[PDB]
Amino acid sequence: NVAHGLAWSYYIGYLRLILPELQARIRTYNQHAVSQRLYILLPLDCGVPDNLSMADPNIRFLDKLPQQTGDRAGIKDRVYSNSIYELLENGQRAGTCVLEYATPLQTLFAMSQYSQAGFSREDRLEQAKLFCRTLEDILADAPESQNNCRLIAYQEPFSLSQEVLRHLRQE
Amino acid sequence: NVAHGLAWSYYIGYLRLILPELQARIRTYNQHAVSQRLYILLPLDCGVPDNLSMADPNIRFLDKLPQQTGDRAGIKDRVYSNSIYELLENGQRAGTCVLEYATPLQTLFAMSQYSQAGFSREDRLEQAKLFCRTLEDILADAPESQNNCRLIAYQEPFSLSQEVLRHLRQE
Ligand SMILES: [NH3+]c1ncnc2c1ncn2[C@@H]1O[C@@H]2CO[P@@](=O)(S)O[C@H]3[C@@H](F)[C@H](n4cnc5c([NH3+])ncnc54)O[C@@H]3COP(=O)(O)O[C@H]2[C@H]1F
Repeated sequence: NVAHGLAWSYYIGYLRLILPELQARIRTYNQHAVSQRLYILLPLDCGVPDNLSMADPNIRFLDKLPQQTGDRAGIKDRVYSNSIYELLENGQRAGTCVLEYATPLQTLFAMSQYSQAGFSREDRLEQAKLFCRTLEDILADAPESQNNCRLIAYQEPFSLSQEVLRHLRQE
Repeated sequence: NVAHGLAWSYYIGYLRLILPELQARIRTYNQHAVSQRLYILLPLDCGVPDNLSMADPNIRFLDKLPQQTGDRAGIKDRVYSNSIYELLENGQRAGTCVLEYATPLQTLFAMSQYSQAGFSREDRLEQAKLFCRTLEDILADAPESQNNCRLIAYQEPFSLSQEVLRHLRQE
Protein backbone atom coordinates (compact mmCIF):
# COMPACT_ATOMS: atom_id res chain seq x y z
CA ASN A 1 0.00 0.00 0.00
CA VAL A 2 2.78 2.42 -0.94
CA ALA A 3 0.36 4.49 -3.04
CA HIS A 4 -1.62 5.53 0.06
CA GLY A 5 1.24 7.61 1.44
CA LEU A 6 2.15 8.99 -1.98
CA ALA A 7 -1.42 10.17 -2.62
CA TRP A 8 -1.63 11.85 0.79
CA SER A 9 1.75 13.49 0.21
CA TYR A 10 0.66 14.53 -3.29
CA TYR A 11 -2.21 16.41 -1.63
CA ILE A 12 -0.59 17.76 1.54
CA GLY A 13 2.61 18.88 -0.19
CA TYR A 14 1.17 20.13 -3.49
CA LEU A 15 -2.56 20.21 -4.25
CA ARG A 16 -3.44 21.74 -0.87
CA LEU A 17 -0.86 24.47 -1.58
CA ILE A 18 -1.34 25.39 -5.26
CA LEU A 19 -5.08 24.87 -5.76
CA PRO A 20 -6.16 27.77 -3.49
CA GLU A 21 -3.93 30.07 -5.58
CA LEU A 22 -4.56 28.49 -9.00
CA GLN A 23 -7.59 30.63 -9.87
CA ALA A 24 -5.69 33.87 -9.24
CA ARG A 25 -2.70 32.74 -11.31
CA ILE A 26 -4.86 31.75 -14.29
CA ARG A 27 -6.75 35.05 -14.13
CA THR A 28 -3.42 36.91 -14.10
CA TYR A 29 -2.18 35.13 -17.24
CA ASN A 30 -5.52 35.64 -19.00
CA GLN A 31 -5.65 39.40 -18.36
CA HIS A 32 -1.98 40.43 -18.23
CA ALA A 33 -8.24 31.77 -22.81
CA VAL A 34 -6.88 29.22 -20.35
CA SER A 35 -9.48 27.10 -18.57
CA GLN A 36 -9.98 27.32 -14.81
CA ARG A 37 -9.13 23.77 -13.68
CA LEU A 38 -5.83 21.94 -13.20
CA TYR A 39 -6.01 18.75 -15.26
CA ILE A 40 -3.90 15.90 -13.85
CA LEU A 41 -3.06 12.97 -16.11
CA LEU A 42 -3.04 9.64 -14.23
CA PRO A 43 -1.82 6.84 -16.53
CA LEU A 44 -2.56 3.59 -14.71
CA ASP A 45 0.41 1.97 -16.45
CA CYS A 46 2.57 4.63 -14.70
CA GLY A 47 4.23 5.45 -18.01
CA VAL A 48 4.90 9.13 -17.29
CA PRO A 49 7.12 10.95 -19.82
CA ASP A 50 8.79 14.23 -18.95
CA ASN A 51 8.00 15.86 -22.32
CA LEU A 52 4.21 15.88 -22.54
CA SER A 53 4.31 17.48 -26.00
CA MET A 54 6.45 14.56 -27.22
CA ALA A 55 3.84 12.07 -25.95
CA ASP A 56 1.08 13.40 -28.24
CA PRO A 57 1.39 15.51 -31.42
CA ASN A 58 -2.00 17.08 -30.64
CA ILE A 59 -0.80 18.27 -27.20
CA ARG A 60 1.39 21.36 -27.56
CA PHE A 61 3.10 23.41 -24.86
CA LEU A 62 2.08 27.08 -24.90
CA ASP A 63 3.40 29.02 -21.89
CA LYS A 64 3.95 28.93 -18.13
CA LEU A 65 1.66 30.22 -15.43
CA PRO A 66 2.94 32.89 -13.02
CA GLN A 67 5.18 31.16 -10.51
CA GLN A 68 4.06 30.49 -6.94
CA THR A 69 6.76 30.81 -4.27
CA GLY A 70 6.83 30.05 -0.56
CA ASP A 71 9.19 29.15 2.28
CA ARG A 72 8.99 25.36 2.65
CA ALA A 73 10.92 23.42 5.31
CA GLY A 74 13.90 25.77 5.41
CA ILE A 75 13.95 26.37 1.64
CA LYS A 76 13.31 30.04 0.89
CA ASP A 77 11.06 30.71 -2.12
CA ARG A 78 10.32 27.15 -3.18
CA VAL A 79 8.99 27.48 -6.72
CA TYR A 80 5.70 25.84 -7.71
CA SER A 81 5.41 26.22 -11.49
CA ASN A 82 2.80 24.89 -13.91
CA SER A 83 2.65 24.72 -17.70
CA ILE A 84 -0.18 25.66 -20.06
CA TYR A 85 -0.87 23.32 -22.98
CA GLU A 86 -2.90 23.59 -26.17
CA LEU A 87 -4.87 20.61 -27.48
CA LEU A 88 -5.35 20.19 -31.23
CA GLU A 89 -8.09 18.36 -33.12
CA ASN A 90 -7.80 18.02 -36.92
CA GLY A 91 -5.28 20.85 -36.89
CA GLN A 92 -7.66 23.08 -34.92
CA ARG A 93 -7.02 24.60 -31.49
CA ALA A 94 -9.69 22.77 -29.49
CA GLY A 95 -8.73 23.74 -25.93
CA THR A 96 -6.24 25.41 -23.63
CA CYS A 97 -5.55 23.96 -20.19
CA VAL A 98 -3.08 23.71 -17.33
CA LEU A 99 -1.99 20.11 -17.91
CA GLU A 100 0.52 17.86 -16.15
CA TYR A 101 1.10 14.26 -15.12
CA ALA A 102 0.68 12.79 -11.65
CA THR A 103 4.34 12.77 -10.62
CA PRO A 104 4.02 10.13 -7.83
CA LEU A 105 3.00 7.65 -10.54
CA GLN A 106 6.45 8.19 -12.07
CA THR A 107 7.99 7.55 -8.64
CA LEU A 108 5.85 4.41 -8.40
CA PHE A 109 7.37 3.21 -11.68
CA ALA A 110 11.02 3.78 -10.75
CA MET A 111 10.34 2.29 -7.31
CA SER A 112 9.43 -1.00 -9.00
CA GLN A 113 12.83 -1.17 -10.72
CA TYR A 114 14.88 -0.71 -7.53
CA SER A 115 15.46 -4.09 -5.90
CA GLN A 116 15.98 -2.50 -2.48
CA ALA A 117 12.50 -0.94 -2.63
CA GLY A 118 10.80 -4.34 -2.25
CA PHE A 119 8.18 -3.37 -4.84
CA SER A 120 7.53 -5.89 -7.60
CA ARG A 121 6.83 -4.69 -11.13
CA GLU A 122 3.59 -6.72 -11.15
CA ASP A 123 2.04 -4.50 -8.45
CA ARG A 124 2.47 -1.32 -10.51
CA LEU A 125 -1.08 -1.34 -11.90
CA GLU A 126 -2.51 -2.30 -8.50
CA GLN A 127 -0.88 0.66 -6.76
CA ALA A 128 -1.67 3.05 -9.62
CA LYS A 129 -5.37 2.31 -9.12
CA LEU A 130 -4.99 2.68 -5.35
CA PHE A 131 -3.26 6.03 -5.89
CA CYS A 132 -6.13 7.31 -8.04
CA ARG A 133 -8.71 5.88 -5.64
CA THR A 134 -7.04 7.46 -2.61
CA LEU A 135 -6.61 10.82 -4.36
CA GLU A 136 -10.25 10.79 -5.49
CA ASP A 137 -11.44 10.26 -1.91
CA ILE A 138 -9.24 13.12 -0.69
CA LEU A 139 -10.26 15.68 -3.33
CA ALA A 140 -13.95 14.80 -2.99
CA ASP A 141 -13.74 15.88 0.67
CA ALA A 142 -11.03 18.55 0.34
CA PRO A 143 -12.10 22.20 0.74
CA GLU A 144 -9.24 23.42 -1.47
CA SER A 145 -10.77 21.59 -4.46
CA GLN A 146 -13.55 24.01 -5.41
CA ASN A 147 -14.12 23.05 -9.07
CA ASN A 148 -10.46 23.78 -9.87
CA CYS A 149 -9.00 20.28 -10.33
CA ARG A 150 -9.88 17.36 -12.60
CA LEU A 151 -8.35 13.88 -12.42
CA ILE A 152 -7.91 12.15 -15.78
CA ALA A 153 -7.28 8.45 -15.14
CA TYR A 154 -7.00 6.15 -18.14
CA GLN A 155 -5.71 2.74 -19.23
CA GLU A 156 -4.00 2.59 -22.62
CA PRO A 157 -4.41 -0.83 -24.35
CA PHE A 158 -5.79 5.62 -28.31
CA SER A 159 -5.57 9.42 -28.30
CA LEU A 160 -4.46 11.23 -25.16
CA SER A 161 -5.60 14.57 -26.58
CA GLN A 162 -9.13 13.24 -27.08
CA GLU A 163 -9.27 12.03 -23.47
CA VAL A 164 -8.30 15.47 -22.15
CA LEU A 165 -10.76 17.19 -24.49
CA ARG A 166 -13.70 15.09 -23.25
CA HIS A 167 -13.14 16.31 -19.69
CA LEU A 168 -12.52 19.81 -21.07
CA ARG A 169 -15.90 19.96 -22.83
CA GLN A 170 -17.74 18.86 -19.67
CA GLU A 171 -17.10 22.31 -18.18
CA ASN B 1 4.83 1.79 7.08
CA VAL B 2 3.94 5.03 5.30
CA ALA B 3 7.50 6.34 5.77
CA HIS B 4 8.92 3.64 3.47
CA GLY B 5 7.24 5.10 0.39
CA LEU B 6 7.99 8.67 1.43
CA ALA B 7 11.70 7.94 1.86
CA TRP B 8 11.90 6.21 -1.53
CA SER B 9 10.04 9.11 -3.13
CA TYR B 10 12.30 11.59 -1.32
CA TYR B 11 15.24 9.89 -3.07
CA ILE B 12 13.79 9.09 -6.51
CA GLY B 13 12.10 12.47 -6.93
CA TYR B 14 14.71 14.73 -5.31
CA LEU B 15 18.04 13.45 -3.98
CA ARG B 16 18.73 11.35 -7.09
CA LEU B 17 18.11 14.48 -9.19
CA ILE B 18 19.84 17.32 -7.32
CA LEU B 19 22.82 15.57 -5.73
CA PRO B 20 24.63 14.82 -9.04
CA GLU B 21 24.41 18.55 -9.84
CA LEU B 22 24.96 19.92 -6.32
CA GLN B 23 28.76 20.07 -6.55
CA ALA B 24 28.64 22.16 -9.74
CA ARG B 25 26.08 24.58 -8.28
CA ILE B 26 28.10 25.15 -5.11
CA ARG B 27 31.28 25.72 -7.12
CA THR B 28 29.43 28.26 -9.27
CA TYR B 29 28.26 30.25 -6.23
CA ASN B 30 31.72 30.10 -4.64
CA GLN B 31 33.54 31.42 -7.72
CA HIS B 32 30.97 33.66 -9.42
CA ALA B 33 32.97 29.58 1.28
CA VAL B 34 29.97 27.24 1.16
CA SER B 35 30.67 23.64 2.13
CA GLN B 36 30.29 20.80 -0.37
CA ARG B 37 27.54 18.68 1.23
CA LEU B 38 23.77 19.08 1.43
CA TYR B 39 22.82 18.90 5.11
CA ILE B 40 19.31 17.55 5.72
CA LEU B 41 17.69 18.15 9.10
CA LEU B 42 15.57 15.18 10.24
CA PRO B 43 13.71 16.06 13.47
CA LEU B 44 12.27 12.80 14.78
CA ASP B 45 9.40 14.73 16.37
CA CYS B 46 8.51 15.85 12.80
CA GLY B 47 8.32 19.45 13.99
CA VAL B 48 9.42 21.07 10.72
CA PRO B 49 9.09 24.88 10.55
CA ASP B 50 9.12 26.69 7.23
CA ASN B 51 11.39 29.52 8.46
CA LEU B 52 14.61 27.79 9.49
CA SER B 53 16.15 31.10 10.60
CA MET B 54 13.21 31.61 12.98
CA ALA B 55 13.84 28.18 14.54
CA ASP B 56 17.35 29.10 15.76
CA PRO B 57 18.90 32.56 16.26
CA ASN B 58 22.33 31.08 15.44
CA ILE B 59 21.10 29.81 12.04
CA ARG B 60 20.90 32.66 9.54
CA PHE B 61 19.84 32.59 5.90
CA LEU B 62 22.52 33.91 3.54
CA ASP B 63 21.68 33.37 -0.14
CA LYS B 64 20.27 30.90 -2.67
CA LEU B 65 22.18 28.46 -4.83
CA PRO B 66 21.86 28.68 -8.62
CA GLN B 67 18.53 27.15 -9.56
CA GLN B 68 18.28 23.71 -11.16
CA THR B 69 15.55 23.30 -13.79
CA GLY B 70 14.23 20.31 -15.69
CA ASP B 71 11.14 19.01 -17.48
CA ARG B 72 9.33 16.79 -14.96
CA ALA B 73 6.11 14.90 -15.78
CA GLY B 74 4.78 17.46 -18.24
CA ILE B 75 5.93 20.48 -16.20
CA LYS B 76 8.47 22.49 -18.19
CA ASP B 77 11.40 23.85 -16.16
CA ARG B 78 10.50 22.50 -12.74
CA VAL B 79 12.62 24.53 -10.33
CA TYR B 80 14.79 22.80 -7.71
CA SER B 81 16.12 25.55 -5.44
CA ASN B 82 18.22 25.33 -2.28
CA SER B 83 19.15 27.88 0.37
CA ILE B 84 22.55 28.62 1.92
CA TYR B 85 22.65 29.22 5.68
CA GLU B 86 25.25 30.63 8.06
CA LEU B 87 25.72 29.13 11.52
CA LEU B 88 26.81 31.37 14.40
CA GLU B 89 28.63 30.46 17.61
CA ASN B 90 29.13 33.15 20.28
CA GLY B 91 28.43 35.78 17.63
CA GLN B 92 31.05 34.27 15.30
CA ARG B 93 30.46 32.88 11.82
CA ALA B 94 31.29 29.22 12.45
CA GLY B 95 30.13 27.63 9.19
CA THR B 96 28.33 28.04 5.89
CA CYS B 97 26.21 25.22 4.50
CA VAL B 98 23.34 24.27 2.22
CA LEU B 99 20.78 23.47 4.91
CA GLU B 100 17.15 22.35 4.77
CA TYR B 101 14.63 20.14 6.53
CA ALA B 102 13.42 16.72 5.41
CA THR B 103 10.12 17.80 3.87
CA PRO B 104 8.40 14.35 4.00
CA LEU B 105 8.66 14.57 7.80
CA GLN B 106 6.42 17.64 7.59
CA THR B 107 4.00 15.64 5.44
CA LEU B 108 4.16 12.86 8.03
CA PHE B 109 3.08 15.39 10.68
CA ALA B 110 0.09 16.82 8.79
CA MET B 111 -0.90 13.29 7.76
CA SER B 112 -1.38 12.43 11.45
CA GLN B 113 -3.89 15.27 11.88
CA TYR B 114 -6.13 14.23 8.96
CA SER B 115 -8.69 11.70 10.18
CA GLN B 116 -9.15 10.29 6.67
CA ALA B 117 -5.43 9.43 6.49
CA GLY B 118 -5.80 6.64 9.07
CA PHE B 119 -2.51 7.68 10.71
CA SER B 120 -2.56 8.08 14.48
CA ARG B 121 -0.53 10.85 16.11
CA GLU B 122 1.16 8.26 18.34
CA ASP B 123 2.92 6.64 15.35
CA ARG B 124 4.63 9.89 14.33
CA LEU B 125 7.91 9.11 16.10
CA GLU B 126 7.81 5.49 14.90
CA GLN B 127 7.51 6.51 11.25
CA ALA B 128 10.04 9.33 11.60
CA LYS B 129 12.64 6.77 12.69
CA LEU B 130 11.61 4.44 9.86
CA PHE B 131 11.96 7.34 7.41
CA CYS B 132 15.50 8.08 8.58
CA ARG B 133 16.37 4.36 8.66
CA THR B 134 15.04 3.81 5.13
CA LEU B 135 16.78 6.92 3.77
CA GLU B 136 20.07 5.90 5.41
CA ASP B 137 19.94 2.49 3.72
CA ILE B 138 19.23 4.11 0.35
CA LEU B 139 21.98 6.74 0.49
CA ALA B 140 24.54 4.23 1.78
CA ASP B 141 24.03 2.24 -1.44
CA ALA B 142 23.18 5.14 -3.78
CA PRO B 143 25.79 6.11 -6.40
CA GLU B 144 24.54 9.71 -6.51
CA SER B 145 25.62 10.20 -2.87
CA GLN B 146 29.38 10.68 -3.31
CA ASN B 147 30.25 12.54 -0.09
CA ASN B 148 27.75 15.29 -0.97
CA CYS B 149 24.90 14.64 1.49
CA ARG B 150 24.73 14.39 5.28
CA LEU B 151 21.67 13.32 7.29
CA ILE B 152 21.25 15.09 10.63
CA ALA B 153 18.73 13.14 12.71
CA TYR B 154 18.07 14.30 16.26
CA GLN B 155 15.56 14.04 19.10
CA GLU B 156 14.86 17.25 21.02
CA PRO B 157 13.91 16.61 24.71
CA PHE B 158 19.22 21.92 23.02
CA SER B 159 20.93 23.89 20.24
CA LEU B 160 20.15 23.07 16.62
CA SER B 161 23.11 25.16 15.43
CA GLN B 162 25.51 23.11 17.56
CA GLU B 163 24.16 19.87 16.08
CA VAL B 164 24.75 21.09 12.52
CA LEU B 165 28.22 22.38 13.42
CA ARG B 166 29.33 19.00 14.81
CA HIS B 167 28.62 17.33 11.47
CA LEU B 168 30.16 20.34 9.72
CA ARG B 169 33.48 19.99 11.58
CA GLN B 170 33.71 16.27 10.73
CA GLU B 171 34.54 17.22 7.13
N1 LIG C 1 12.06 21.28 -5.53
C1 LIG C 1 12.07 20.51 -4.28
N2 LIG C 1 12.44 21.09 -3.15
C2 LIG C 1 12.46 20.42 -2.01
N3 LIG C 1 12.12 19.15 -1.91
C3 LIG C 1 11.72 18.46 -2.96
C4 LIG C 1 11.67 19.10 -4.24
N4 LIG C 1 11.26 18.20 -5.10
C5 LIG C 1 11.06 17.08 -4.43
N5 LIG C 1 11.35 17.23 -3.16
C6 LIG C 1 11.24 16.23 -2.11
O1 LIG C 1 10.86 15.01 -2.70
C7 LIG C 1 9.53 14.72 -2.34
C8 LIG C 1 8.84 13.99 -3.45
O2 LIG C 1 8.75 14.79 -4.60
P1 LIG C 1 8.00 14.28 -5.85
O3 LIG C 1 8.23 15.12 -6.93
S1 LIG C 1 8.49 12.39 -6.31
O4 LIG C 1 6.52 14.32 -5.45
C9 LIG C 1 5.84 15.53 -5.23
C10 LIG C 1 5.06 15.94 -6.43
F1 LIG C 1 4.45 14.89 -6.97
C11 LIG C 1 4.04 16.86 -5.85
N6 LIG C 1 4.71 18.14 -5.91
C12 LIG C 1 5.18 18.83 -4.89
N7 LIG C 1 5.74 19.95 -5.30
C13 LIG C 1 5.64 19.99 -6.61
C14 LIG C 1 6.02 20.90 -7.69
N8 LIG C 1 6.72 22.16 -7.42
N9 LIG C 1 5.73 20.56 -8.93
C15 LIG C 1 5.10 19.43 -9.20
N10 LIG C 1 4.73 18.57 -8.29
C16 LIG C 1 4.96 18.79 -7.00
O5 LIG C 1 3.89 16.50 -4.50
C17 LIG C 1 4.76 15.43 -4.20
C18 LIG C 1 5.24 15.52 -2.78
O6 LIG C 1 6.00 16.67 -2.56
P2 LIG C 1 6.64 16.94 -1.18
O7 LIG C 1 7.16 18.26 -1.18
O8 LIG C 1 5.73 16.70 -0.07
O9 LIG C 1 7.82 15.95 -1.12
C19 LIG C 1 8.92 16.04 -1.99
C20 LIG C 1 10.08 16.71 -1.31
F2 LIG C 1 10.21 16.27 -0.07
